[PDB]
Amino acid sequence: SHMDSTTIQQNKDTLSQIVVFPTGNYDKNEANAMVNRLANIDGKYLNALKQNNLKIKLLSGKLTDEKEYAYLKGVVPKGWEGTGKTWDDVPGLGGSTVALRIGFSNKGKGHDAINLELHETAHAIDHIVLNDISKSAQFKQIFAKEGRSLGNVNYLGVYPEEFFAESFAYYYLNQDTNSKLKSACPQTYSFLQNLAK
Ligand SMILES: [Zn+2]
Repeated sequence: SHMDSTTIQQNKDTLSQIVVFPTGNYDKNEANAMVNRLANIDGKYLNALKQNNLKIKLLSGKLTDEKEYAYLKGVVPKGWEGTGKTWDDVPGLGGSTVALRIGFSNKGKGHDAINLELHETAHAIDHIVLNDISKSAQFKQIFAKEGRSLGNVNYLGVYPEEFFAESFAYYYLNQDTNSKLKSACPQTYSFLQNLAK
């Protein structure tokens, strides 16, 4: 804990080669803050994303106003049936790509994650780096036991890919969320610790 500056330096170096900033207007300080939070992710994962030419696209407006996500206009996200909401209303996505609306990091800004950028980037790490580890037999057993223990039982507790992404965000956001994950989901915590060891 005496050389965190070096890990941040390396991870921000990596992120400067992954993050793409948008045309048009946004809060530059908040975009910088999002990158700073991403810099807590283990550098091995960040460098694996970089090798795969994954770009983390920060957006100045709605997700579906980007040409590459216009196919989601009017579409209801998985698990959002009955809400009257669509992807037009959702500030981030992760998987084969990552796209994130600047300013919408905190829980409740159109999404349910503890932190937008960490949750969405976790989806990309799951898919691109870890070969869909959230669907592995090992993770299935952990999810069967612990998958409701971050709440949102009808969403996180039903979709292992979402429980993986949310647990990853708790692990990496700050010391408080990291400790909360250890207490609530000890096997998931140990699983994530060992992946990065
Ligand atoms: Zn998600």
